Amino acid sequence: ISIVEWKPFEIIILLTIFANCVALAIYIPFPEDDSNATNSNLERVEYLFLIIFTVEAFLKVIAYGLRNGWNLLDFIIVVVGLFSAILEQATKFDVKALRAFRVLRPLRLVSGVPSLQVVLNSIIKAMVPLLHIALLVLFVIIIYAIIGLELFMGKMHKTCYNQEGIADVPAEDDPSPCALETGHGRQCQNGTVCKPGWDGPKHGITNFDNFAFAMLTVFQCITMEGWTDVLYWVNDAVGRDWPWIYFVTLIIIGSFFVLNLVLGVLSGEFSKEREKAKARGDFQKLREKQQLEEDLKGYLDWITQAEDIDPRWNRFCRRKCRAAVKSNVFYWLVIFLVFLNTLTIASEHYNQPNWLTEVQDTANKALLALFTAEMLLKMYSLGLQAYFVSLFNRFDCFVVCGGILETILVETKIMSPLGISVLRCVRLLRIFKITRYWNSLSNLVASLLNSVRSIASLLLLLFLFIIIFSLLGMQLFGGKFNFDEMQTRRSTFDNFPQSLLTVFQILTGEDWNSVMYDGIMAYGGPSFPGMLVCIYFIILFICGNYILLNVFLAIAVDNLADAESLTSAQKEEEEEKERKKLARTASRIVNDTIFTNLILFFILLSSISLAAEDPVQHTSFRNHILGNADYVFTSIFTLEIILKMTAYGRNYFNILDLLVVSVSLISFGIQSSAINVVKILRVLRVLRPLRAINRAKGLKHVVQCVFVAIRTIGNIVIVTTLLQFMFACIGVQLFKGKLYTCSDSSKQTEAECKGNYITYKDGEVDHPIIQPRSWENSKFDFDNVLAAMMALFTVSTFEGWPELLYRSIDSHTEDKGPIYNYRVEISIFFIIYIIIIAFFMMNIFVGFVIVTFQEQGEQEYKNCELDKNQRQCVEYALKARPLRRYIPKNQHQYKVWYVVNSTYFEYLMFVLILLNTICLAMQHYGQSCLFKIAMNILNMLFTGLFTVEMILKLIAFKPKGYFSDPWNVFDFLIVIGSIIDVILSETSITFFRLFRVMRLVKLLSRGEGIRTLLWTFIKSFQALPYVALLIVMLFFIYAVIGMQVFGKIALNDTTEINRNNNFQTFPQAVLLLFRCATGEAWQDIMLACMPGKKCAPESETEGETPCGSSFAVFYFISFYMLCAFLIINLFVAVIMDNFDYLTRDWSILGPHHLDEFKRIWAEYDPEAKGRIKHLDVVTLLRRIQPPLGFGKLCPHRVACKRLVSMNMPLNSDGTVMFNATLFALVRTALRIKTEGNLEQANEELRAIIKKIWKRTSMKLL
Ligand SMILES: CC(C)CCC[C@@H](C)[C@H]1CC[C@H]2[C@@H]3CC=C4C[C@@H](O)CC[C@]4(C)[C@H]3CC[C@]12C
Ligand SMILES: CC(C)CCC[C@@H](C)[C@H]1CC[C@H]2[C@@H]3CC=C4C[C@@H](O)CC[C@]4(C)[C@H]3CC[C@]12C
Ligand SMILES: CC(C)CCC[C@@H](C)[C@H]1CC[C@H]2[C@@H]3CC=C4C[C@@H](O)CC[C@]4(C)[C@H]3CC[C@]12C
Ligand SMILES: CC(C)CCC[C@@H](C)[C@H]1CC[C@H]2[C@@H]3CC=C4C[C@@H](O)CC[C@]4(C)[C@H]3CC[C@]12C
Ligand SMILES: CC(C)CCC[C@@H](C)[C@H]1CC[C@H]2[C@@H]3CC=C4C[C@@H](O)CC[C@]4(C)[C@H]3CC[C@]12C
Ligand SMILES: CCOC(=O)C1=C(COCCN)NC(C)=C(C(=O)OC)[C@@H]1c1ccccc1Cl
Ligand SMILES: *[C@@H]1O[C@H](CO)[C@@H](O)[C@H](O)[C@H]1NC(C)=O
Ligand SMILES: [Ca+2]
Repeated sequence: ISIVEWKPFEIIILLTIFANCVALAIYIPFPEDDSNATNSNLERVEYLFLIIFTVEAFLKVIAYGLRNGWNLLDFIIVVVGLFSAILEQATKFDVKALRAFRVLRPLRLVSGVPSLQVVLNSIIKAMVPLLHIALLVLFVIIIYAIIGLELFMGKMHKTCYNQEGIADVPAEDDPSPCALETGHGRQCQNGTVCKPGWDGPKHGITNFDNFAFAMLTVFQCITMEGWTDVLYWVNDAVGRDWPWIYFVTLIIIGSFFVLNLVLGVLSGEFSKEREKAKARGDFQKLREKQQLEEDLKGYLDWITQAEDIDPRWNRFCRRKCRAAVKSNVFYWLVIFLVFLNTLTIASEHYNQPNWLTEVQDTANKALLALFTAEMLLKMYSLGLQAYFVSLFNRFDCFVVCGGILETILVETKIMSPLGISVLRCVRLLRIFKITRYWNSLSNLVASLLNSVRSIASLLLLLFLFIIIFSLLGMQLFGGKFNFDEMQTRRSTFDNFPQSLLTVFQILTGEDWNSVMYDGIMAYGGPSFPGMLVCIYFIILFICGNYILLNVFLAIAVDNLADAESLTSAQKEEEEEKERKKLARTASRIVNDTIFTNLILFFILLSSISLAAEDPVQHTSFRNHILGNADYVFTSIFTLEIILKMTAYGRNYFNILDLLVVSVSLISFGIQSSAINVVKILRVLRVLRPLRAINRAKGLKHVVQCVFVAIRTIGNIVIVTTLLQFMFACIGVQLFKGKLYTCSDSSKQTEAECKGNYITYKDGEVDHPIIQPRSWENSKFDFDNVLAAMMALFTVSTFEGWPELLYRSIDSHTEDKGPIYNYRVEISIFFIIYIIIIAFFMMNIFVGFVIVTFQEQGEQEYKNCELDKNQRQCVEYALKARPLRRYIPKNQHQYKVWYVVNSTYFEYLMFVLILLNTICLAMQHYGQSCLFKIAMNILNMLFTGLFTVEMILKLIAFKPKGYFSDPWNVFDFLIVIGSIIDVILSETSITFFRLFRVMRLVKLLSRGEGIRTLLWTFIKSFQALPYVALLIVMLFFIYAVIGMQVFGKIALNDTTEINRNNNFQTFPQAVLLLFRCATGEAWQDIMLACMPGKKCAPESETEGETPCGSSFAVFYFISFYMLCAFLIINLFVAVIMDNFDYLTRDWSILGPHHLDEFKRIWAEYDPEAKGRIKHLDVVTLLRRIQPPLGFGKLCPHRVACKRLVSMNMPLNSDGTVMFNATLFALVRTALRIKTEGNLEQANEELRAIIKKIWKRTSMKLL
């Protein structure tokens, strides 16, 4: 039977695997044991599949006697399938729920394709460096869960219950936590009473009652999805003073810092893989392919036209054709024609005038005829096949073929695909050829087409992952999202396309918590067995985001690096060609230092001044001080300019200072129409913070760097804008005037949807309510191109995109209402737009920033030998010294010191800290009195033990050596906050019990990997304090502008501008901007800031709803773009600062080995000094790590022979000093040289390396 196992038997089994995957898609999970005929057949087909994968595992089992992971998966799948079938037939715990193993069968499609197995291994092998970040995330989640347990435990269980009973939550359809008259949170007021006893904001799922519930809430907040909801619930529960310190800090630490770490590690790994695969020379094949194609058409056209110069009438037939295409006039004429085609395509809109629809149909045919004629003219003058040779010419040929195909229909339906004339806009991308960077865009496309095979493999593995998780979700939650609620969920797992859409939505991370809550309630509620189903959503989110990162960052980084290398090589070749061609043919106190400062302080004070204004109250005593305080502030800057204007006559920042001061001074007057002009020059007062530039060195540097980066990435921005415009045109064709709906679902026209109709509260037939029928459009529609660009932008931001998707799926016909699930196949448009724009273009932009930062800097060309290990080795050897030990004396201190400095004591206290953390982690809601007393006494016992440790280590280490390790002063401050915590506990303040949790960081700061990673990234963050000052300034400026513009809108609890979210205070405006930067409901806030809102009663006819502004669109879009750009800039700057650690190659010698050697050497020296023992070398050569020193070889051997053979410094037997022997060890480890090269190293170290300050007098020999 070992004969038929290598023939296409293995392809027969592969086809069997594909038909057990197209039978798990056809399956429809019906609610409550329902079925149909297709399922009745699929059972028998699965029986046949089970028979086949059994006698095929038997042959391999009785052929080779289960070791490989894939064959083990085969075996387990087969056995559980047989077990499930047998148990199902016998019973004809849940029986049918054991069929979830059948979704592992598609995982075998990569075991039969090694080409997919290699990319799977490449994706998997990048997980190992991220395990440290995973551990850090776990620790942060645990710490914040315990803090939330200690802060908000069981404080969100009271809602308004009305003053007639406790029937059910008579506070809107979305009840919120409240507080009593003795509380600080939200007050119900009017005919309501804040009565204790209530499930929770999300049916009791979102709260800090338990440690598991707190951990789930913390994870959901860290994923940045629905964290403002939790923050606002906490604000309503306990108050609006100190939950922002919790939630904002959690968001900053666990979402931005962690993302920075992940991006840095992934970029370092990708760079290492690139530098390892470049040695093979894969770039050469791409390099040699471009020049072979450049000379191809350059020689074929030479052959072509030489035939026409002749020796039938081609002399008067061919010269003009090739002299018109290359005339530079045909180029511009074709560009103008394409511009006209774009003009007529983009002029289409809903309810257009009847003349426009005729103009744009006549012009379409005319331009189609013209472009076909031009294509035919070019088709023969440059060879029929040589015309096909070119890249963009293939695009033109395909566009013409498709246009001719779709313009002759004129009888069939759905003419939306006829608008492939929009891809003709890609042909005008030759406008880059006239300008620069055309060799940077076309090189990118060439690299993409060269690597399309790996691109397809990477995109297919992601599709397989999505298919597997969609099948698993269809099995788990299929036909279960059917509860008694009146509204029907749209994101369900009922079908295969619906499951695919739901899994894609969860992968994008938008409203994934809603699907998680739906899945949790489908299995009961917040209970131990029911709520374990959230593991599916957690794993799906984490793994999908990780896979998307590893795919779309690898593609972008590799392709962009290849394109940049191609461009650099091409530039070098052009330089060499044009050089060799030329090498032959030719042959007043304002200039002070303290003043300046004092006035950059005033500038800071002036910036602080206008942030403290009152946005809403026009007249208030606080503004009396501030309004008259700016008067004296403006005088100082007015005096500053006059004192300077005499010195000279002008730069570009004195212009800005003048534009500030003159505007302020004229604004002091104005009078007359003090409504419009004042409201412009009052918001023009946001330029004062910008005066810190040119007055604070470093701010100017970072601003100039950001401007250079903008100028570099403008090409990618332009290409993304072009693609967005094309997709907007396609969407306008698809959904023009189709996204209208009526409040009454029974009317499908505007004329019908008129008058009143009866609604029922919660669908209770006994409670009818009259409401008016209204013909409404979608929030973001596709009526015209401008209305579609913004809808696509909001889709790309992953904000409210499922709502638009499910609104577009129902649309069927212009001017008519929706139909449930009319065109589910239209979701491919949104999927493709998200993949191309929100996933590929964004990662291309980030990789472009990374590459343009990497090719800057390191290209300083430090070509004074000394490659990228030895400079660091030499500087470390120069900057080194023996360390201290402090070995107790008093012969009594030694005993306690030995006790406290052992490893067993350290491990014992680590276990004690773990036990204390576990004790803190089980403070549930509704605990009994015995539990509380036991917890109190256990906390007392732990704090006593830790005081005992502290006393032991003041003695052992003395009161000077204790407060020397910074881990000790932090420990000292922690426990003293626990001793006096018990003092105030028996007779409150919640701040003092948070010190116990903070002690868990000692466990985190014990592994050499996480410690080094965190330390290096923190140092890189500290070393760049202005890249974050840029974000701070942007936030401040936009907060002030929002306060001035939208600061008067009313706080309506049913609108997105309310008590928790508003512009009425600088902290509140900053919090709103932070929430928008996270991207929570920024589109909803923008729509709530549009003009026509009744607003603040405390500001003072014809003004019914006169406030608001149409500036909101630009405000909220520009803020999003600028915030994303600046955050990416900061991330890449930190990554490039820390890039040395991210690409380390730990196998080779590194500074960590030097640190270990120093820590081994430290104990043998009583002081720093530099005096050693001659016999100490015996243990020195044995204690060194073999990669750093020598292995398990005998001491008195060639190791000692070479140690003594080297010319040591002319010292005594043991008076040689530490840096000398360190340099000797580093030079013997690597970069070895023959005798007589000492002077070469001596002269080299004083040229490129830092100054020695004549401190190497004894190190010369
Ligand atoms: C899809 C991959 C990860 C393999 C499948 C693993 C999961 C989906 C499988 C393996 C173990 C299975 C569970 C084993 C036991 C029980 C308890 C029973 O009362 C209901 C079914 C239930 C709850 C099964 C549901 C499906 C299950 C959780
Ligand atoms: C040539 C390309 C790049 C740009 C094309 C711009 C022109 C054709 C487009 C862009 C925005 C369009 C407008 C968008 C919306 C409106 C409002 C309404 O009254 C219908 C027509 C009108 C006024 C459109 C007319 C055509 C329009 C002005
Ligand atoms: C996502 C995959 C790859 C890994 C996670 C496995 C998931 C799907 C498995 C592991 C544990 C499982 C749960 C274990 C126990 C129960 C309780 C039972 O009364 C209903 C099913 C339920 C709630 C299971 C649902 C499926 C489950 C959550
Ligand atoms: C580094 C720089 C940008 C920090 C700037 C901080 C300034 C703008 C912040 C910090 C503290 C803030 C104040 C904190 C509290 C209040 C009380 C509130 O009822 C009105 C606003 C007011 C009076 C704030 C005004 C703005 C303020 C002074
Ligand atoms: C790593 C571990 C030890 C951390 C802490 C987890 C344990 C101790 C936590 C998590 C889940 C918790 C339980 C979950 C639900 C309830 C129901 C409630 O009415 C009484 C407490 C009780 C029974 C909790 C007791 C403590 C508990 C068992
Ligand atoms: C500089 C960041 O701008 C964005 O956040 C973009 C989003 C939203 O960010 C994508 C988050 N996934 N949506 C659209 C479509 C974009 C646009 O209109 O380009 C002009 C920009 C963008 C701009 C330049 C380069 C890339 C991108 Cl993605
Ligand atoms: C704003 O709040 C008031 C207070 O009850 C309410 O009457 C009004 O309807 C709200 N505005 C809107 C648009 O609903
Ligand atoms: Ca969201």
